[PDB]
Amino acid sequence: NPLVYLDVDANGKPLGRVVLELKADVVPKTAENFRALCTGEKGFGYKGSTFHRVIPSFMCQAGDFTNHNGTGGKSIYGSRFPDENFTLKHVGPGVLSMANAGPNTNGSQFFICTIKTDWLDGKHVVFGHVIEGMDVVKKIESFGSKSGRTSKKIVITDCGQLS
Repeated sequence: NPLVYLDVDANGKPLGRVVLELKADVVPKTAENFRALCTGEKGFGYKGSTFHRVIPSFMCQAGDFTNHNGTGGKSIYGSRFPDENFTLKHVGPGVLSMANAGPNTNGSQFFICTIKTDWLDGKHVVFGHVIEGMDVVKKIESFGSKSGRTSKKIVITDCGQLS
């Protein structure tokens, strides 16, 4: 399975690196979309964009590199893409899953859970998990709020593929 990284800062101060394993063995199409958006190999992707909605005891959401507010993004497939499967569950902190606006509306937005979000099982496609840097995710979470507005600007300053 591919390993990818997000290097994250808050108001220009590095928080550290999040390493994500992408479950290409279970959701290859969804994993590949995220992988390519981390490398930027199609000319666009996550680098320089933000965690735009962060809610403590819920999740940290990112990937809206077009509108920066939870309405945008772009997949590698030329359109919103179907939910590949709902095999993997939102079992706990560190789960990596696709944001959406209903069934079969995957783009580029994604989230990292900070709790078991079992009420999202069967609604959002889980496709990976944090293997290093959960403490960075907890730091991101600490800048969240009830509304999801962040108290510092949380930026993916670099991202890419490790292996």
